[PDB]
Amino acid sequence: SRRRVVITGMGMLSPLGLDVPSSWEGILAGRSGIAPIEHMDLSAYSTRFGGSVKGFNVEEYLSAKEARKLDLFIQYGLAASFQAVRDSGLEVTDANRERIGVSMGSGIGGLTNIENNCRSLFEQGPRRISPFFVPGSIINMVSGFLSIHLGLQGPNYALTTAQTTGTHSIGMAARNIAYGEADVMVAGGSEMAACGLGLGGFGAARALSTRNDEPTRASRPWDRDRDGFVLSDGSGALVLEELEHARARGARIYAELVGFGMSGDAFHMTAPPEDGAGAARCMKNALRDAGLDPRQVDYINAHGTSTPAGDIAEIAAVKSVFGEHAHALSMSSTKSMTGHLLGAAGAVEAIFSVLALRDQVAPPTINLDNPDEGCDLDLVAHEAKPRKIDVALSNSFGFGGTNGTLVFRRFA
Amino acid sequence: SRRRVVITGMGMLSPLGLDVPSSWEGILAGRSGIAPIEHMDLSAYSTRFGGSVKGFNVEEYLSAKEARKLDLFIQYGLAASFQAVRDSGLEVTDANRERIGVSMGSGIGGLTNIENNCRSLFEQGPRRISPFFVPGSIINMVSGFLSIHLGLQGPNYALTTAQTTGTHSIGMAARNIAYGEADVMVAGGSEMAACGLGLGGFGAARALSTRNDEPTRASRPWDRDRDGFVLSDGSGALVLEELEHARARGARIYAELVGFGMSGDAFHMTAPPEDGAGAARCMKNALRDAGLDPRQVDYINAHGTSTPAGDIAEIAAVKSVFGEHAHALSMSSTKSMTGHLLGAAGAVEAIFSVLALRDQVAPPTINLDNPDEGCDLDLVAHEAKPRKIDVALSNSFGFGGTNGTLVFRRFA
Ligand SMILES: C[C@H](N)C(=O)Nc1cc(C(F)(F)F)n[nH]1
Repeated sequence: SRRRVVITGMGMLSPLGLDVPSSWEGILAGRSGIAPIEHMDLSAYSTRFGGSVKGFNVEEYLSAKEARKLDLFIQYGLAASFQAVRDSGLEVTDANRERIGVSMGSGIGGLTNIENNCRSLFEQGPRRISPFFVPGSIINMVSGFLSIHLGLQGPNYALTTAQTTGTHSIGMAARNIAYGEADVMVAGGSEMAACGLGLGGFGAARALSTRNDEPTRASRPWDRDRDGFVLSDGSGALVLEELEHARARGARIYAELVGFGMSGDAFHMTAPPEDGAGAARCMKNALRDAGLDPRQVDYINAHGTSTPAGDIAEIAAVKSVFGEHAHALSMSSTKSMTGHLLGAAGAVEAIFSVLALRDQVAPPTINLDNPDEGCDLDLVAHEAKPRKIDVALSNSFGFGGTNGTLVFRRFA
Repeated sequence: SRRRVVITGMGMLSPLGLDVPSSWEGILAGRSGIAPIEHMDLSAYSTRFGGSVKGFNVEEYLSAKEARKLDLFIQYGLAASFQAVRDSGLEVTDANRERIGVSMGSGIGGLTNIENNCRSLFEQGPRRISPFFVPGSIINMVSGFLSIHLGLQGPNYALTTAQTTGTHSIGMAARNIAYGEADVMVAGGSEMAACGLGLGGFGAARALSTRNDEPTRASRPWDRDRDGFVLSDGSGALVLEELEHARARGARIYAELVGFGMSGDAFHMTAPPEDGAGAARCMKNALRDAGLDPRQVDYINAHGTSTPAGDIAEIAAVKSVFGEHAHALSMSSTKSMTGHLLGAAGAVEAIFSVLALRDQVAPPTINLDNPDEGCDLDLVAHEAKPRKIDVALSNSFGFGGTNGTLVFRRFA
């Protein structure tokens, strides 16, 4: 048998806000966090906008000196992680520190730092590279710095599954607890890829929306005029906790994590199969893992990236899995508002799925002005929809055909 | 309930050879794979040598058309993966492809490609960034491309835990199989960090040996004249398989994976604690996972990086875990010959540990002329030691205080 896993703490930086409740208030108001990117010359670039974190103050978390050692994606991951641990109320002690671990990941990691050190190297040679270049840029340093700061001695690792990272991180941390390898895990992801290399790299693949004139309308999942994803920054962290451990200390429980699915498309490096066969297998695996019938699902937080092929693949996958129930559930893309946080997408979207359960409301897909051919599901166009939600899924489908699905259920 | 996991296939690129047998022949012969680096001009750098893969032919494995899109760390990881799958004898079918996954990780990933594209961006503009920059550089694309080429539809992910990556990848892939999430996993790691930013960044930390005038003697684990690690390139991959699945198809079984441990030091971003407390916690976790008496351990493939603090921490940890038995087991660092393959170190060293079991021989720690204060175990100085090996342990320790231990034993 397996132990039950609940969510007792959440933390976030997003284009909508510097914490969970501010972000969530924006989500339910249909607000966009997308704007032209500042303090960066994007003249030569085909995309000049994205989802930036606005007004982040790292000195609320770290000394200026410890912050100078760390790439922005690590700063953002630590901010979300500290928020989540605070929100959980957990007290770390010599009696439990070997049972508390971390799995905070990233899709792309320390591009900003790599960029800034390339500048030093090309202009002046290697002797100007920062001594902290390597430890301050590598993806496992959110887990690393968090464990050092809070004295966590439990499983310490980091996933990097591109746009699926935050979903896999949470799911695998839930397995650690379910199978008795930990009692508490801090899990999620962070990303800051708004650099020449990120906007330039995705731009060279022509993967991004180029709707420079109306950035807030760029991210329009399932709309017939969508023209690719919107690049966004931030972080999400959850405190996962074994149920008896949470009840023993009187934790506030937001929701239960009942299912995790993984699959590989084995199809293409960047594009999903048109029928979303891999996304369907992954959702079916997550529902089997939860012991739930597709008919019990009420709300899906889609991957919903605003790419032509990805959005239509998800509709096909949901129709395949859910059959006569596919129209009864609500499915929305919060990427319509936040843009695509890449490795942090699944982390912030797990939090939005948990809050959909808490508040009994489906967040909107904004900009869904003209649903495309066959996009005839309840996609919660334009405005939040209060409804019964007992079971919420969150899907991530990333480069390499790597899929993840989380299943959350109301706890009582 | 938890299933047993065996090793049925192995694959490798190392500084000693373009496959497993050639690498292992070098290991048992005490041969060094370390030499001045030829692929770039390092005259401005404090370290100008390392463990390169010599004469790698990507067209043994991939079309030159596909190879051109991929960073060397991806090409190396695919080469080792393909070798391991071929060595396993496994045939991928519609009946089993959903039950076969992949977890190939990296510590740093596509730093050469990112550097080269940063040079394009800075010198020429964003329009000269490769369209393949993201899928050809990000760490999950070994798992991704391997799944696409072989049709693996099982769990598809990647770890990035710095110098612990290969050990974590193999251990977690074993748990996937143990817990029923997959019947087969291809797991390991790959690394090619020998670019300006890699050698420059580890050089800026003063972490690397600077023995430029005698590179084969630079890597000298536990030697009083050691002065840091040697940077090395390559890949290890193993096919892990559920025992009854292997038995049912008449697989050749090299060894059984009986134990996996993780722990966090929670001490320092880069420095190991002198007392090796986290490494000891990790080994004890792994031995308890394997249901072993510590006296059963015959051979330890150490992390053995040739750093002052790391090498002595490992002696302290082994003495703390094994007590008087610390004097009966054999422990060696194959990094004395291969150098430090970073995220691939744990993968090649797991293969060396399995071959120690197959051949009943402890590989040497070459260059151990003058063991340092307290370094008074059997460290297999200079020459391979034939001996009884029923149980072999492979340790890895990384930045962020992240520790992993694998326990292998003979299978009859
Ligand atoms: C004393 C040390 N500077 C520290 O920050 N402790 C700390 C932070 C947190 C939380 F909840 F934010 F994660 N708990 N405990």
